[PDB]
Amino acid sequence: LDAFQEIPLEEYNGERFCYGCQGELKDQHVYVCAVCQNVFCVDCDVFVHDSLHSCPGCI
Ligand SMILES: [Zn+2]
Ligand SMILES: [Zn+2]
Repeated sequence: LDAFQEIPLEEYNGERFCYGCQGELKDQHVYVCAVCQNVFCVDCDVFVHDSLHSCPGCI
């Protein structure tokens, strides 16, 4: 894993779930933050905006 990609579920062959839900990436894409733990959901890119930080994992 490297810089942010939305990887098709098809290609990825890898870590399945976003760290935030401890739930699954699966709705459409695979997301990564190489910066931080590096796997996301679509819920998860949004996760931060009110409740957290600019990114979730980054702290
Ligand atoms: Zn999630
Ligand atoms: Zn991050």
